[PDB]
Amino acid sequence: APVRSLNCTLRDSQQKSLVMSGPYELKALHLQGQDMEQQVVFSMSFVQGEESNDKIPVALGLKEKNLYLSCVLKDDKPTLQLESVDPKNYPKKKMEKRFVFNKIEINNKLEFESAQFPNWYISTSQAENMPVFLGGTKGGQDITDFTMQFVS
Repeated sequence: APVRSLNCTLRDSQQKSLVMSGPYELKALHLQGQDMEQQVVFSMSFVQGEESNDKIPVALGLKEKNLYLSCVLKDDKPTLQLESVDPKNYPKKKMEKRFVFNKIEINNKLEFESAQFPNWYISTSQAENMPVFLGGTKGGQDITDFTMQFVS
């Protein structure tokens, strides 16, 4: 049947919200009040891939945009990009590997590991207003844990 999707927001474990930073980048900042309308709403699709109780393969699209987070090599490194797609073909159950994240539940938070690049994670910096990036380090300065809020 169709692929199933949920609308959601993400916050990092320091409680920073995610916003657009130009057309193909996201940034994380501290947000509260009227400014919370600026946050990005995701359409999280539940996609084909290796699965376990606590490891669920998803794609992260921007709500009602033909834009997905994806993991590609850039100037030779796993990086996070926003990638355009053909809007008549997406989302789909069998998403290409660069679009797939393993959504991992650990200690009442979530981590999003690249299915394409094991042990690389959606990350934020401790500083305000810096890019969301694909980070090969857990337990350092880079923040790799999030909470999800389910949106109408």
